[PDB]
Amino acid sequence: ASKRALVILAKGAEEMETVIPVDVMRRAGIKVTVAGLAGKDPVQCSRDVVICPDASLEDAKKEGPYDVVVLPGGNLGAQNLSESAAVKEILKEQENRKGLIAAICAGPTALLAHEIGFGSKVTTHPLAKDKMMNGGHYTYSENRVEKDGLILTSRGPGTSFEFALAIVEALNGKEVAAQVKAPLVLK
Amino acid sequence: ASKRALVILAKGAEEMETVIPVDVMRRAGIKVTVAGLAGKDPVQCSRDVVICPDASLEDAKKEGPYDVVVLPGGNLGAQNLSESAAVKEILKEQENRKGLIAAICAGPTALLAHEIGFGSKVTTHPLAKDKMMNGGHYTYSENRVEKDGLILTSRGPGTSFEFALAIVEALNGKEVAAQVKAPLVLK
Repeated sequence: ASKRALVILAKGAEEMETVIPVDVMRRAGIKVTVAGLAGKDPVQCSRDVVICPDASLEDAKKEGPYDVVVLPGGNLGAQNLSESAAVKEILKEQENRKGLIAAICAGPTALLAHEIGFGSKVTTHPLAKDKMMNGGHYTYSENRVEKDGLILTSRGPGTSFEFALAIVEALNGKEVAAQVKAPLVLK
Repeated sequence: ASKRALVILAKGAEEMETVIPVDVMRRAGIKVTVAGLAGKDPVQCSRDVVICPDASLEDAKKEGPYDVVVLPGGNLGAQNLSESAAVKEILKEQENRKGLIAAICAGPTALLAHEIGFGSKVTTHPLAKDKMMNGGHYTYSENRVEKDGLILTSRGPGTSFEFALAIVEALNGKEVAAQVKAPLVLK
């Protein structure tokens, strides 16, 4: 049976960090739902790319649970995720069921806001380190992708392919990740 | 004055190869227009990401000319570009005015269809080589980004950041490209 991913898409999300994981995960045969935080309407991303979600977050929740919940970055997008009670509930439930949570760039700071994954090793965009580290609840890493059990984090647009393939490996295994990687022409 | 880019977005385009150049070019202060080949309506990309264009191609043409015309890949998207009389006209006019044309993955095969840039060195996705090389009108390269004067080509999703930064360098210079690159966290 196919694995399933929930990608939560908020206004101000980094569109590269949204699309690269969605696309790579679909290449891996994962069933991905792009869920709009605010509803079903199109979402204006950080650099003004406009993406139409597959469903509202409200509706997508009803169709869970998911094998991974993915949080793109972009500061404003991450702040919207951090302020959402709906996201808090989704992430708490995911953590409670021992499911993977993956977050990139500023995205991990929503884990902090929602008190998710404390005691894990994490990375973030360099500029988001101090926010993420407020209180010392995580241990910081400068790895391009960090995985400490069920908390998977990464740094920026330029680590998005590595982030997405790490999610693929975690869900579908190393061989599928390698097969998906080769046609991408990564260095 | 700001440089301007036209990104032509067709059904079946590779969404990573669309969004990465749009986003990186906007980071560089280029004024980018995402133009829908088919009209103003949302565009279903190859891996089902749905992007709302800024304008129809018809309307965007009226607002030219552009410093660069960018052709994403995705086989079906590239075929739609190759079949469009509108695209033929845009690309012929761009070539006639000695403006940059940039194409990635299967995107360069639309240059072949429209008889653009013959006698240039080009690259493509490896799987698109034979299509691009039908007739021997170009010289093939395996460089991740190839630039032969005003024809700039690249290979795949995994070369999209290098492609976009090459466009930035060509329009705005090396220093701007370097400044835009650093916050991306590329390897």
